Amino acid sequence: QNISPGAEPLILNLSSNIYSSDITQQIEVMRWNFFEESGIPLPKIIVNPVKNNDSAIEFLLYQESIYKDTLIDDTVYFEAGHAEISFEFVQEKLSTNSIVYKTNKTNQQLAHLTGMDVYATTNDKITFLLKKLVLSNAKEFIGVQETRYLMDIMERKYNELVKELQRQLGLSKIVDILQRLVEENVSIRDLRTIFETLIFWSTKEKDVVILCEYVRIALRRHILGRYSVSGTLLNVWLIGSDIENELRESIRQTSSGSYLNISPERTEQIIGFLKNIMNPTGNGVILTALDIRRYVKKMIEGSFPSVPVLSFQEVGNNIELKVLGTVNDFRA
Amino acid sequence: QNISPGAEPLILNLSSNIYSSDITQQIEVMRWNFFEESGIPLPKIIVNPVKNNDSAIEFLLYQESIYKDTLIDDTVYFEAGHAEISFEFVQEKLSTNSIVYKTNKTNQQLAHLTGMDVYATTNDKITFLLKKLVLSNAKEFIGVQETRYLMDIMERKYNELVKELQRQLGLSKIVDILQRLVEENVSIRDLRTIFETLIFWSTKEKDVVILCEYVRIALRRHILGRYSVSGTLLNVWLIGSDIENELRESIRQTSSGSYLNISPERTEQIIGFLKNIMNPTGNGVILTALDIRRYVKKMIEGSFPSVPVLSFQEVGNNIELKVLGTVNDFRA
Repeated sequence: QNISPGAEPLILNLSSNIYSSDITQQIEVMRWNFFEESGIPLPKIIVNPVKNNDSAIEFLLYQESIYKDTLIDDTVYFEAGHAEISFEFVQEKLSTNSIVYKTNKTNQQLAHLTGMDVYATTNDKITFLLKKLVLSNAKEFIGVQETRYLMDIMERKYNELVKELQRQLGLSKIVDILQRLVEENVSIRDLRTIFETLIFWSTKEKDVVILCEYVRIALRRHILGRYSVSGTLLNVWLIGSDIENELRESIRQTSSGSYLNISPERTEQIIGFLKNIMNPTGNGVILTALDIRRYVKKMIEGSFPSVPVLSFQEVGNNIELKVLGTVNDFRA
Repeated sequence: QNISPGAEPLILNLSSNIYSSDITQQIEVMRWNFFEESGIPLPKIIVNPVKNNDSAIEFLLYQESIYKDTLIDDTVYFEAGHAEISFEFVQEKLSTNSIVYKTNKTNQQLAHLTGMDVYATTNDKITFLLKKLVLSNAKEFIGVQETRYLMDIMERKYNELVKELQRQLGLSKIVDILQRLVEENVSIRDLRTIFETLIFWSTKEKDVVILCEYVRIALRRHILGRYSVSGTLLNVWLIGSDIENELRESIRQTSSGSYLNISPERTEQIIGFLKNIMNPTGNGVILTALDIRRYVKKMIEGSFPSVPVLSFQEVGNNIELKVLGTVNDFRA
């Protein structure tokens, strides 16, 4: 009777039809990869090799189900992004907006013409899909224990900076900022730059937006790295005064959508224009001079979250940039 | 899974095609040289002798790539600065503005007519290029741990001064100043002069610019040494009232470019005039009476960062100085 997990853990209802310790190991791989990848450790997901699943695999977020389906390895998930990608590789949306390239497992001869290495098989699909779900479902993980833990971690790196931040900014300040930074899925693997930044900057600035924008600027090299395909910023498109015109001007201190939003019509019209997407493939980059980039993120949350963003103030300074165009219009 | 480096280290993706412990040793040499050279210790760069690099060498700044290329020792990097230097010795710019004299490795007979000792071979190129990249990429390293460390270091030298500074100015004050001083790559090997200076001066003055200018004056002998080639200040050129006229006058308390900048046109015009560079070789020295020398540094960041600067208030007092000229004009 005395069942005492307190908050419940992360559980994966893997079909027993598959199950191997290999998966358990793959999770360990994924977990540290997350540490590597984004600089963020992952709690262990418990494998639950449900005895009779018909290859159904279900993930439970302590324990809300997030995802179900029958993993039949007759399809693969091939996110090469290659020009050959077509219906043959259906680009399915996950709730996280990870895009899942469902391909015919037997169309590998096409995959062969490109990065066939991501032609996910049973085990890769589990791993990849999980990444596309759980790592993809970022920010959720950045809670208080996690942050404090991360602030205990790296004692050896200072520890005075670590402590100054504790002594001057405090966890609420820090947690807020980190939570905001992970929105762009910034890989925090150099937490210290953020800290080095913040201990000076945040003691002066109280604006949580600039306090992450400034930081993004400090981390600009990373950010550029995230999108500098082939050594230059890739697919860069400009959005400007169209928004400034009403929305900058109608900045209200109210943090709501109303912070900027004039009316849903302004928003709807902007989205209409967004349908005339600057990037027809969605492969970035919304370059714009906004601290209120957050709101353009909202602009693309409806319905094109797949497009990465960058503020103009974050622009690679004299960095070769592939400007491809501007919106034909976002004025109305 | 529990991968716990915290902030990631400095890694050099050296081709295995080269690799020898000699390089590891050379790094140790470079590291203390940096200590000697600039008075600043260097963290160790980890050698990563990538198995199959085609002599590609890539440096990762925890771990942002900074630099890649194929190190083929068929070229050398000869920064003699000699009059013979020509296309035969292509003076390539690194992002740091270190200039890299790519020469034909087989044109050593020209190098022979001058300081052939810097005709960098595989190992020297690695070392030299790294210096031209990493030491060249100064200031980044001057963080909190580093500063505090340096302020623990030399306990034996006072320790009261060290402590007074801790007790009166504090790390933010000190760190700021040090970070500014390293902008001119001042060799801090006599940190105590700075400290001896600051404990009095900074307790009165709150201007971070003068608080480094004053210090530069205190360190004037060094500074003169940096550029007193052949016993006199070399290639000295004067820039004056041209700037004072609008920019001193349009000092705003705003710390932005606008602190001085009238308009980008003023800036652009000044740069235009800068194209009519006072020193046709770029070999210094911008002599001018400015605390706002920082802004002339910005003036030459676009696009001639290679030229060293000196404020008039920092001028060698009755020190033989090779005045060669003035700008023909920076008035507009």
